[PDB]
Parts: sequence; C-alpha cells; structure tokens
Amino acid sequence: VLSEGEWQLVLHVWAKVEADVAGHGQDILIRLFKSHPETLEKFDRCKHLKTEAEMKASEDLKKHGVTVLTALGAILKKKGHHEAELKPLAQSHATKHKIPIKYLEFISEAIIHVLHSRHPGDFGADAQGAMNKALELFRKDIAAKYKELGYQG
Ligand code: HEM
Ligand SMILES: O=C1C=CC(=O)N1c1ccc(O)cc1
Repeated sequence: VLSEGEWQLVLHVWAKVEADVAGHGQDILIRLFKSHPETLEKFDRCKHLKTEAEMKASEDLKKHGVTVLTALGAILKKKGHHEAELKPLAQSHATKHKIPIKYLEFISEAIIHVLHSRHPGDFGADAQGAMNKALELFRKDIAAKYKELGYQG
C-alpha cells in the first residue's frame, strides 16, 4: 500500500504530465520502442515506424500515448482503489492485445525515464520511489486479473 504522502508525490508529478499529455505520451512510447524494439510488433500499423522522426510525426502514435496516459492517470488518482478502472484494461490487454507483464515493466521504465528527463526538480528520489511503488501496485493488480481471465503472461 502507498502512504498518503507517497500518493501526493505521484499526483504532484502527474499534474506536470497533464500540462502536455501528448508530448509526454510520445516520448514514453518512443523510449519504449527504442529500448525494447520487439514491442513495436504488438500493433500492425506500427511496423511502418522506422525512424524517431516518423514516430514523432505520427498522429496515430500521439493518440495512442494520450490514451495510455489518460487511463493510467485515472487509475493513479484512485490511490489504489482502482478495481473498476483496472478490470476493463486487464480484459483487453490479456485477451485481445496480449501484452505480457514484462512489457508493462518496460513501459513503466519508460514512464520513469521521461518523468525524470522532463521534471528532475519534481522527480527526485522520494518522488521516483513513490511512482515506482504506484506502478508496481498497478502491475501486481493487473497480473492478478490476467490470471483470473486465464492469461499467464
Ligand atoms: C501503462 C500501461 C498501459 C495502459 C494504461 C494502456 C492503456 C490502453 C488503453 C486505454 C487502450 C484503448 C482501450 C483498450 O483496448 O484497452 C489501449 C490499447 C492498446 N494497447 Fe495499451 N496500455 C498500456 C500498455 C500497453 C503496452 C506496453 C502495449 C504494447 C507493448 C499496449 C498495446 C496496446 C494495443 C495494441 C492497443 C490497441 C491499439 C489500437 O487499436 O489502436 N498497451 N491501451
Ligand atoms: O503496440 C504498439 C506498437 C506501437 C504502438 O503505438 N503500440 C501501442 C502501445 C501502447 C498502446 O496503449 C497502444 C498502442
């Protein structure tokens, strides 16, 4: 469980992300695809992205990144009470997109990299620790739901 202070650090930095959801979403997905290129194979329209500049110019990539950050933001604002928000995400990610927990670890690392790149002054050790605990709780709860739906990935 997170402390109230740890939640407040997570939501403080999240309010910075919300100043430019699209740009943060682009940088997070570009970092994910650069660091772990196998992840580009999870959506057919993304095999066409061969350069960083094409990734930055893709309206499709930018809209995907806003959808990710919008859903994750709503989950983090529930401060752990996120069953109703997490269930549908687990359903689609386990049964349709087939995203393994290791790929949710990859995108978590990219989220931490971008938040520290853009907001170092508001993302020091305590804030990084709080965000890492919040993303750990997200991945733990989503994996339990994956298993309830019969997906062991
Ligand atoms: C913080 C983690 C993530 C969140 C909150 C998130 C959220 C979402 C949401 C809200 C959608 C649209 C609704 C849906 O189908 O569920 C979506 C679709 C999708 N996600 Fe994720 N996602 C996450 C991580 C990933 C990762 C790591 C991958 C691939 C490696 C991925 C692949 C997909 C695909 C292929 C779709 C459908 C895209 C489309 O049809 O245009 N997701 N995700
Ligand atoms: O799977 C792929 C390949 C490239 C791309 O943009 N995505 C994607 C990632 C996360 C997401 O939520 C939606 C789509």
